[PDB]
Amino acid sequence: RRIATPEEVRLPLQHGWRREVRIKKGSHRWQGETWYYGPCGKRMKQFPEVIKYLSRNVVHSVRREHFSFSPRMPVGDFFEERDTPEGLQWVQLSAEEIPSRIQAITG
Amino acid sequence: RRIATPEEVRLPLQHGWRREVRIKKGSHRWQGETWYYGPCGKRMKQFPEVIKYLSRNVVHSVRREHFSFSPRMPVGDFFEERDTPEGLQWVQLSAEEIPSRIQAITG
DNA sequence: CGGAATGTAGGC
DNA sequence: GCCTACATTCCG
Repeated sequence: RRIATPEEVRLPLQHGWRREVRIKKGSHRWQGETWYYGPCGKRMKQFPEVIKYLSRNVVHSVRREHFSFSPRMPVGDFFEERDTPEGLQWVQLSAEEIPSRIQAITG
Repeated sequence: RRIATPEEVRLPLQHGWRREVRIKKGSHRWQGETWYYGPCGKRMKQFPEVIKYLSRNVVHSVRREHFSFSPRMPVGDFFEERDTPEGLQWVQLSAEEIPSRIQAITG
């Protein structure tokens, strides 16, 4: 029932999980969404999918409080949808671009 | 054509792609399969799917010559399915573990 | 909430 | 072409 630290949200990355934050133009504004990949490669987009995955897989070091769906938590790889006359390209952000995208979707 | 070098296979990884090798036991032996994730998040497991992906986006730094589906090419993250009394369980391999696993899927 | 029903995409 | 495996919708 209390705030998760960056250290804790980095922990599943040391146990075969991946976290991604993806930032697209929505109906009205710029918004971010968080994806997790389980060690098996399963893509999960919602916290109840993670709790369901944890309940049907061997309970090691990784537990429910290690997970955040916040696109404003700087843990994992960041991508954004950049539209140009050549078309919709997705591009991965450098570590240096990330804090300004997070500011842009704070609020 | 010509077999791609580690360096060429690492190129798309600087332009928002991910490469994974995933090993498990089949009928008689252990086998590897290569996955790629495009910068949009799309999972592709076959060479002609990457060709279809590349022709649907703008042709820049990334071309067909940079893609290998060979699970013996030590580029990207490696994982294996281990059968245990608690169930099938995927684990990410350390750099130190990868060579034994590639030797085991040659053949 | 935890599973069954139905839809879809890519594999063969 | 159908089949298999995953994603989404539906249900009490």
